[PDB]
Amino acid sequence: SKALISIDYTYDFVADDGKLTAGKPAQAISKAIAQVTQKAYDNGDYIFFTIDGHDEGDDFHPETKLFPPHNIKGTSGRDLYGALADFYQKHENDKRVFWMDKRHYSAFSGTDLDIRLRERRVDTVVLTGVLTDICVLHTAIDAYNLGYQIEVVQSAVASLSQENHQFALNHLQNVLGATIIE
Amino acid sequence: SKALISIDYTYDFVADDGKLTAGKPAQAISKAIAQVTQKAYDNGDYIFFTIDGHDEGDDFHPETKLFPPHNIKGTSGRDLYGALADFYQKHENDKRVFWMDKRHYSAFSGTDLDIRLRERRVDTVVLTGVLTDICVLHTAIDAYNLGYQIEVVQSAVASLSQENHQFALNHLQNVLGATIIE
Amino acid sequence: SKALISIDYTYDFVADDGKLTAGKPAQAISKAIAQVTQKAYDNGDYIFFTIDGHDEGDDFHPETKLFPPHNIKGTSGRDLYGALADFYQKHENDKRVFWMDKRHYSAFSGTDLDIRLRERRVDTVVLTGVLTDICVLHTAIDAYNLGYQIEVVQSAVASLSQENHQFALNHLQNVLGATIIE
Amino acid sequence: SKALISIDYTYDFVADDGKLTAGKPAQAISKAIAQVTQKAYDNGDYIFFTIDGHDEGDDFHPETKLFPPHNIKGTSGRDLYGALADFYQKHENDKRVFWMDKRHYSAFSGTDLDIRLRERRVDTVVLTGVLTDICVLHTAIDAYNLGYQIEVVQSAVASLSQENHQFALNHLQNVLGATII
Ligand SMILES: [Zn+2]
Ligand SMILES: [Zn+2]
Ligand SMILES: [Zn+2]
Ligand SMILES: [Zn+2]
Repeated sequence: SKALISIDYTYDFVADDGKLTAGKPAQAISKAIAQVTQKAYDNGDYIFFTIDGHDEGDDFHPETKLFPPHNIKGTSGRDLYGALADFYQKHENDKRVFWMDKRHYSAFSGTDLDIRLRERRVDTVVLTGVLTDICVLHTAIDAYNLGYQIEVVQSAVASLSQENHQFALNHLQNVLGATIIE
Repeated sequence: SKALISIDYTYDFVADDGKLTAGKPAQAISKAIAQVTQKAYDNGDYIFFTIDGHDEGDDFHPETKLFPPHNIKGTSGRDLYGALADFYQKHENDKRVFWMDKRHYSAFSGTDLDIRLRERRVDTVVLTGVLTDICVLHTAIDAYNLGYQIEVVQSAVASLSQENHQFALNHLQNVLGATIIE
Repeated sequence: SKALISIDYTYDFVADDGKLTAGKPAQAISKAIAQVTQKAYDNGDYIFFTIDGHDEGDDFHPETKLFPPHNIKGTSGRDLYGALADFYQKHENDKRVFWMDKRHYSAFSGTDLDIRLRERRVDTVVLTGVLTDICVLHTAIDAYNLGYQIEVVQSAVASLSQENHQFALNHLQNVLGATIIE
Repeated sequence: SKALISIDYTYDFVADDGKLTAGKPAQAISKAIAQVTQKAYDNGDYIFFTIDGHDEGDDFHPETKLFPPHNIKGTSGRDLYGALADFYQKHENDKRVFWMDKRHYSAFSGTDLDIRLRERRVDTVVLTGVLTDICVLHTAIDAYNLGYQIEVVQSAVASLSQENHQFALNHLQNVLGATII
């Protein structure tokens, strides 16, 4: 059917003292992203938490030259932010809810996301999380190239700047043919 | 060695009468993209022309909902614009120069670009062509996910608007770690 | 949606004078492979001819060291063998019939086969052609990893090595879970 | 730059009591596979343990119709067999030693193996583990399609029969251009 992808909504990307935080704009979607995730689950959708994870002793990651350390495996920075954490805790062992560690921006890159979606004959991915113009955008581009229909929940994605958030939404709708949802 | 990728610099994307033309901004790079391509070749680089091609009777293409017909196989719209066309004519049988038809925005999607690059142990791709924020950007994202170093020649890429061009260059540099060459 | 994959059933792989011919065992399937292809087409299936296309000099292709030149681009060696040639000629412009050049053994590698199948929401591939233990096997393994259901038409696949043919059929059924249609 | 791939050498695939065991033929390479892994690591190679792992009750897995439950995550069935287990324990935290869960036969499918190899500019993979004609073979075919040179250590891979072991070795050498070591 459909799969909701919950991209990088962690303490380090959202919290005031997060190591790579997008801050207020990211915090602003905390209630919405939790609500839409529960709704998707209620609707029978599959839910995939696709979460940046960096190993401590890893000097071969391109990001190391680009950003300070963040989302370190084994640390609290990788905790989900807001009520979304309660959803995951409550449904940790549900067959329809998945946690996938990732190391690139796209949720598809180096993961088994496409495999799990194909097993379930999912034709549509619904994207939520941060940042609209980076991990959301890269995930959508890979989804497009893999032939998925794409929906993006506008009230449940966010970027550092409104300008970049807007560029990303326009690209998603007008280049990738995604449906932007409330 | 390096490979220069020449992305979609065709009549339909560049020329005044092109079916999906980016117009003056695309035309403005015509001399530079030809020069940089010849230089790369003189310097020992492989050259890959990666060009949008639509089969006439193809209603399963995702772009059908978005754009009017363009770059139709067998038509003059797929002709290379400017002096670039003479470079290709002269090297049509050169084992170091390639023409690859593509159907998605990224030059890697559904093509054998990665295979040809890996055969040659290419570690760096040099991106040129149009549009900076779409086919160039998608190609760069795939390249990043595939572990290539990325250079982008600022004078030999163009977008529909300066704003989009700038979003893309910033993303290439700050998100993908690409070297912007001026 | 179903798709029938017609793998390398060409003069060089089948004919008495073919450059890498499997010989009588491959010729033995000529009527069957034509009939099953026509039937699949009559049933509404998509038909994909996935055909080795090589360059003589190519020291960058690992395969060049392993086998004599075969299926060279521009040569009669790439002609389809038997009545399959008439089928292709008659449907050369049919939206449901495709010709795809390939350079590796698998029909998926470096091609846009997965993309075309996903556009059509194909869930099952029907494999025919040669050789059972090389191109058919590699194509099947890729199809399995990409989440396709797989059928193999026993009367329409062949190898030179009958030992290897049986190994392949056993592997297809017992490892990949393919349906061997007999 | 070389990487040794250690494919599926677990209790469930190897031990007498393993849930999907290949039994004696797999047990036979226990000393050789541990030894060669240690040597590769000594030569400066990267070491990747690529290990079948099934989520409990996962009915969407294609193997569900093919094989009995095996290599269940969180169970002792996924323990490495023989001295190889001591290697992993001792080198768990070593930057050059990796553990990757996989669900298809190939070590590349749905994993980040290609990404990690590319980061390190590895051009050659050295294949060990079981079974020669299934997980080893599929990994090799993926490696070939991804442009890697391939070596296969004959004394540290094994199949259910010599016939299949030999089919796979011949395929690796003659079809994929692998070097048999
Ligand atoms: Zn990160
Ligand atoms: Zn187009
Ligand atoms: Zn061939
Ligand atoms: Zn298994």
